[PDB]
Amino acid sequence: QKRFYVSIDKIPEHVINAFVATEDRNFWHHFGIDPVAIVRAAIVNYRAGRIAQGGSTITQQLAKNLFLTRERTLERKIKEALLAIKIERTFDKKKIMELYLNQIYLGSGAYGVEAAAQVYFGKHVWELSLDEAALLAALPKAPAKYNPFYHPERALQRRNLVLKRMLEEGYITPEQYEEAVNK
Amino acid sequence: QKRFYVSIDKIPEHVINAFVATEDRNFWHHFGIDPVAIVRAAIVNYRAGRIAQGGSTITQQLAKNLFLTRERTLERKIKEALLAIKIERTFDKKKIMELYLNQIYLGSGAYGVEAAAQVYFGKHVWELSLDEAALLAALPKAPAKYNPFYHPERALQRRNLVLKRMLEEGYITPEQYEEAVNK
Repeated sequence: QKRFYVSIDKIPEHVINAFVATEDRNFWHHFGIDPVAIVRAAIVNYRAGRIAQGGSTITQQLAKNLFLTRERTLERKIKEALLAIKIERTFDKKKIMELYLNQIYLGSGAYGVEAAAQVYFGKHVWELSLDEAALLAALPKAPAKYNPFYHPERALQRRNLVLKRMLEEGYITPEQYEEAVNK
Repeated sequence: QKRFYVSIDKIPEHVINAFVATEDRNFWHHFGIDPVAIVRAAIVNYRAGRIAQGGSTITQQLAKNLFLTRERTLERKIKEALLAIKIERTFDKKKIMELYLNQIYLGSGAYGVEAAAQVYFGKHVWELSLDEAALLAALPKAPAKYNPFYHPERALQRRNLVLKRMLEEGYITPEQYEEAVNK
């Protein structure tokens, strides 16, 4: 799971933005933990079926994956929160983004955006289109549930959802959006 | 402490080698933990005053520095060992080396080789000489004890010690060694 690595400079901005708008819209501004995100995850909590948003920042996700074992207790989330905060104090956002983007499991035995660009589109991460970038960003939350190889229904759906988030965040134009959702 | 970052490709091989020969001679071959190193640290333990070598790999050092708090308990060393092993499974050696080399505290408020190349020699890490590289590698174990700014005695000494390790590891030639130790 250390096959393809790619520096952040060789990663399309559509890809980075796709992941940010989908998983941590604030990423560039917080310190490893996102307060508002936890509260916004809490207000869209009981107001959407006592559960919805994630609250977890990209950094917490990176941390989460730095543990050998895979417990999911409370203190675990905390050890990840502390780790994420130290990580934030040690490396800059572009570096954290880079690491996260290269370690993130994206299903079908693919780790990192490069590996995924290959397994899913036979291309290099830097050859990806907006709609291709959007598809990858839709995987992190659940690679097996949204795997385009056997749940293309849910996959395509969550992909167009990523695209809407990007549009709302201003990462893409209405023109580009209409274009992508139809691919 | 996130000021100057420098990709590993812009880092002199004398620098990398200086750190490897001094802190983790096996770095490129182990899996995050170095068994032999712990045993060799143990045999040169009672045979040198019941204590000497370090046993800690570069990866354990990186891990050690990824904790917000700075405890030094037993389980702490273990959490670092597990972390180091997962890190090893996630990123390749050149990447780990890169991260470690950019986070490592080298005294005088300098973090990373770039920051140090400036604070200590007014140069960029890539402009360093063998004897300059050697000096930095001599800092990690104790920046205040070996700080060239006020312990130039101990500093110069441990610097020539790094140079000997490099020579023994074959990273430099006898010619280069004699040259450097006299700078």
